[PDB]
Amino acid sequence: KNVIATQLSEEAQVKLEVIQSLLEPCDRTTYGQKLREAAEKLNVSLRTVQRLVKNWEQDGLVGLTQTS
DNA sequence: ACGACAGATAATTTGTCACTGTACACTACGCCTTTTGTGGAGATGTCTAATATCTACGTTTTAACAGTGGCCTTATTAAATGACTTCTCAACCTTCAC
Repeated sequence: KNVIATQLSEEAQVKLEVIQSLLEPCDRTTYGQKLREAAEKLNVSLRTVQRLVKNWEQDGLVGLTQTS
C-alpha cells in the first residue's frame, strides 16, 4: 500500500530539485545533457543520477530518501 | 542503459567511563463487615405401666323353721268329783178311841 514521504532532509530536497528539473519531457538527444546539467549540481557522476532516477521510479520520493 | 566486478564508506552495534537521579530515611496484610454451620443450654411438650381404689361380681354359710313321717291299744266295771235330765211337791172324809 501507499508509502508517503515526510520530513525530507535538505539533501533529499536537492535530490527533489534535480528530479523536478528532469521531469521536463526529454529524449536521448535531450536526456544526456539535461541529466549532465543536473549531475554537475549533484556534483557526482552520471550513473548515480541513473540509479537516483531508477529508485525514484521504483519507489517515488521514498526511493530518493535513504532507508536505514 | 544499466548494472555489475572488487573495494570505499556511512552507518550499525559493542564497549568505556564520567556523570546523575534516586532511594535509603520503615510504614500494609490490616480494619471492618457480613454470613453461617456447629454447639449449650433450658423451657416446654410427650405419654405410659402400675399400684393401687373401690365397688361389684355375686358365691358360701347359717339358722330358722316348715314340712314329712313314725309312734301312740282298747273293752268293762266300780269309785270320787263336776254336770245334765226326768219325776214329785193331795185333801176331805171315816173310824176308833176319853
